[PDB]
Order: sequence, then structure tokens, then C-alpha cells
Amino acid sequence: KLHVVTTFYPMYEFTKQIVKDKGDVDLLIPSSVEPHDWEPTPKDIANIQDADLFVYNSEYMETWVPSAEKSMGQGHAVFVNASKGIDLMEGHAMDPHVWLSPVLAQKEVKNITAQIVKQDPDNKEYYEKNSKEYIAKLQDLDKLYRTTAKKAEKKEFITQHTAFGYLAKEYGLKQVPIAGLSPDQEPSAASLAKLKTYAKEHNVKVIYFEEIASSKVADTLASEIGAKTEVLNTLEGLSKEEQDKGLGYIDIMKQNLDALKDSLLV
Ligand SMILES: [Mn+2]
Repeated sequence: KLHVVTTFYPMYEFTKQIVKDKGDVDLLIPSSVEPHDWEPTPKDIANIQDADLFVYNSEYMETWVPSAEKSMGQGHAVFVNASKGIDLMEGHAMDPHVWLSPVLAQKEVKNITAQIVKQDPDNKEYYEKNSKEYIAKLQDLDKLYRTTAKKAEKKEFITQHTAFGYLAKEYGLKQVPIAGLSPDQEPSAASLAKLKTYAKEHNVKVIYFEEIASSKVADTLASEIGAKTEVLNTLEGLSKEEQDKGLGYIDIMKQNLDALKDSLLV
């Protein structure tokens, strides 16, 4: 019966994970479209005040929320951000990718459970039960990263993006991004020469990207940088396959650790 509306995927799962069958949860941003820039339509705005609660990640993430809450009211859906209580981090422009930390993730699950139990105090034990059980999985997940990081002597991983800033900090890891580096078009002669030398003094083995690397790129990097390319994705979205496959936060996050391994445990 409880109706909750969420922004992008990770917010959706956390919520549903604690609510399960006791509530109808949906996601405004379909898992296959950039959430960062996504902008709501009048229809979406309606469904928000239409629901019992609206869950979002951070005002620095879904930058359209603050405007939405104002142009709506309180009698309608009760807004609730999961990043509430998280000291954020060095992004003015803050870094909203906190859910990419199994620890901060737990926090969000707590922050959401709160508003959930409040809104529907009857099913209190239920929501509470599920919540604890997910925080467990999340903690079981945290052990892995915390174990692999200890057994790792690399402590640093090169990337093309930088959404993994909170995952690094949580495990004394260093996320070193590169200049003009895209998974689509290969780097410029000037950039490549810059990255190339950086790999000579860091014995760089793998380079991660937001999505799969194209032929050109994946190839050039091999010969030129003499390195490979791995994914390491932000649970910002899910491929149609993963959806039908069920692969979620814990699943896709485990994938992310694997890739890391092929660099940390060298
Ligand atoms: Mn992002």
C-alpha cells in the first residue's frame, strides 16, 4: 500500500530492499538514462506529490529536487534524502557519489528506513527487519573490499572518470583520473604521451572506465600504454540485461571489486 517514488536506481533498490512487498516503489529515472542531467516533466512532478514519500540521493546529485520541493508543499509527499548525515566530500560543488561506498550506503539505508517507518508506523517491525538484513549484506560486501584492500599493495587505481571518490577513501585507496581520456575516442597525441609516462613510473596495469571501452581506445591503450581496460561502474544505471538478470547493487558492486583486483593484487 505504501507508495514511494525514487530518483535513480540505487535509491530505488535501497528503498525497495527495506519496503519489499509492503509498498509500491518506482523509479523516475529509467535505469538507462543519465541521472545527473535528467530533468523532471510535469507528469513526474505530479507523481512525486502523488506518492507518500519521495526519495533522492543528494541535492548535488538530483539538482532539480530543491526546486521541486519548494514548488509543491508539505501536505503532499514527504521528501527524504538518503545522503542526510553524510559529511559529503570534496567535489562548492560537492561529490554526491556516496552510495558508491558500502558504508555510506548503509547510512542511506538507515536514513530511508527512518522516513519509511514514520510514514507507516504499523509495519514498523517489518520494515525494520528487512533493513537490518540488507545492512548485513552491505556489511558482508564491505568485508570483501576491506579485505582485498588490505591484501593489496597497490592502493591506487587509474581511471577515466571520478565517481569512485568515496569508495577509495573508505579503503585507503587512491583514485587517479586522467586527462582527455574517454571510452569512445582515443586520447590526443599530447594526452596519450602524458598518460604514457605516468604509467612508466607507476607500473600501471589496468585503466577503468564508466562503460566498456571501444576497439580503438581499448587497443591503443594496450600497445601505447601497454595496459588493459576494465569497467568499474557507478550504479547510476543498469543495462536491460542486468535488469532482467536481476544483477543489482551488491552484484554489480562485486563486479567492481573484481576489476579492481586485477590491479591491486599485482
Ligand atoms: Mn556520476
